Amino acid sequence: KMAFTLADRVTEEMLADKAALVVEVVEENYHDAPIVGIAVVNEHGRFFLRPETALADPQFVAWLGDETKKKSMFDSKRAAVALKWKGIELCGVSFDLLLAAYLLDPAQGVDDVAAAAKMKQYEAVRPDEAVYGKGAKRAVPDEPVLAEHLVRKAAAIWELERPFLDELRRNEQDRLLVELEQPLSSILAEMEFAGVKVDTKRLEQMGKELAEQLGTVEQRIYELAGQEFNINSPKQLGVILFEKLQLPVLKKTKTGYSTSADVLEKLAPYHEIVENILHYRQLGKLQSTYIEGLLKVVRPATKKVHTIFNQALTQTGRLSSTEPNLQNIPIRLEEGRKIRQAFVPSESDWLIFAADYSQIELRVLAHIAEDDNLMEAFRRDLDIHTKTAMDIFQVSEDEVTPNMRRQAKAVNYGIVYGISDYGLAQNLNISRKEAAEFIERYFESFPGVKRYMENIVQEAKQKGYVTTLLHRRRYLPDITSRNFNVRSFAERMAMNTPIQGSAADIIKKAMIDLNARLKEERLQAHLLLQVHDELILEAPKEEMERLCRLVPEVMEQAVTLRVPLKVDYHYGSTWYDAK
DNA sequence: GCGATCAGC
DNA sequence: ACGCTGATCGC
Ligand SMILES: Nc1nc(=O)c2ncn([C@H]3C[C@H](N)[C@@H](COP(=O)(O)OP(=O)(O)OP(=O)(O)O)O3)c2[nH]1
Ligand SMILES: [Ca+2]
Repeated sequence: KMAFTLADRVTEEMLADKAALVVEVVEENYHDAPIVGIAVVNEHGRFFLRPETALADPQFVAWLGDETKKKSMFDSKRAAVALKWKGIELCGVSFDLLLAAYLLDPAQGVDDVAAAAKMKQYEAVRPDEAVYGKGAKRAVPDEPVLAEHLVRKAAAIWELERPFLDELRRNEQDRLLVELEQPLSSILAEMEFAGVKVDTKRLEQMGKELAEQLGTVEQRIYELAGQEFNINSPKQLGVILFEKLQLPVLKKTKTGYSTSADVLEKLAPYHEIVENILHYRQLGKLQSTYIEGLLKVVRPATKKVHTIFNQALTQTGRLSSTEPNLQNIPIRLEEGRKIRQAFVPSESDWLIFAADYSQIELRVLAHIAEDDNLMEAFRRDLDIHTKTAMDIFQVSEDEVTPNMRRQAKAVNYGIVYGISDYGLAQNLNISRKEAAEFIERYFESFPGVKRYMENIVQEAKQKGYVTTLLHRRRYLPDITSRNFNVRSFAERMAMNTPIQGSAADIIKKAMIDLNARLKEERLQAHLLLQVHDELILEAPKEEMERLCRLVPEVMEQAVTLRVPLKVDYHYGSTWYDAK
């Protein structure tokens, strides 16, 4: 139906200085994945190229790497990384339809060209699922079917760039796309392709020692329960605890008794088996997710793991990290924190450098709410979690433990994000009147925060959405829902999204600024990971002293707020030691 | 596949 | 009955 040239060779008219480009990678994980076809649409026509002809053509490779030849794409990071695995550099991406649709409305869940095209009543293209299938039936179709699908995707991108840019302009988001998300996409592509080196011998020895400790705790549980059972079975466990041992039923799920960690903590005074259960799960969590699961995805020839940072997924603008998730490696408990000893620099005599913001979301809140007391607190560089811990667990600053501060952090962030007296009472194991009066005291000390809570909800009802500092957007249609519970969830999103999202905006700009400074200084230091408010790098030891001065300054100066931004930093021979 | 659960931010 | 995620597991 749609006309195009099924090209046997690369011609000069395929290499214009503006074009829609499709470099199709069907496998969900695009690391070291096959490129199944290429399509180009420009002023001269529409073209399909087999990858073996295009990617071995010296003129096509040069065109791909020429920053002055502008390309419009969908999910350009997927193409850039897959091309890096083919030894080919992609430059000149000036428009990414995936990131443009994400900024316009993250709730659409746009994951292919067809979904983005439907936002502008363009339907001359099929969904990728319709072409490739699902599950064990997923397959690359016959070449004429594949070629037309890629051509139609490129033609869609070619037609949709201007209407998408027009609406982004109206939303004050065109700079958010062109100067933040698209430059970040190339940085993430470099981070993903570089990967993180894994000490595979240390990890396997940890796995062997962990299997022995799992057996000891497992036998102890059976000894305490009288019999043997599947401890990981939600049914069988609830039978032992709440039917055989007759422990109180504090909480139910849609499927039966709840055995979540908070419930098990409250059942500790009744039977010592529940503390062994918690220890068992924590060991099994490390074994299944952070030892076995990590070894599954290590590339054996390089001992590197290559995560994928999903840049167009979260509703607040944060990133997510998949296969493996390198944003939830344990750190709170020492037994789990040792996992980070297996994350090592990719070269000898290099080191891991870690730098994280201190209380960025509360500092963002102070700036946005213009709360006099909260701004004064951060202008003094007060540790507000520690101050809250002093005020919760009635001690002084020298007596605050890591656990008390860990718990005070959830109260500081819980309160500002609409925790109820019920939720606060359940978290601190205190009476509900006491939690209600603590929340009341909090908002009397910070009345500007309370005003912002009320104002941002009214702003959301009037405009239909909320925004971040760099004009990210999230629509909240449920904010005017007649169902109280549905409306309450939307109101807490209006409270939280501008703050979490602004913190995501700030660290994203910090990564762009940092990347530019690193190249300016001609340093070998490069980014490895982002963990929401935290940047992880590796570099030669000869660069550590310069990095200690460069990285915190870049992160602290990414934006200028009414309060200072504060960055802590550490380095060491492993990720574990970088703290 | 989903809901529970738990690791992080 | 604070927010945002992803992986694993048993059902
Ligand atoms: N609703 C909500 N509940 C939370 O329990 C919670 N936890 C962390 N976050 C957000 C706010 C932090 N600003 C940001 C960095 O998460 P982070 O752990 O580093 O918090 P913070 O910097 O203050 O403590 P720190 O000084 O030891 O570094 O992630 C949360 N939001
Ligand atoms: Ca932090």
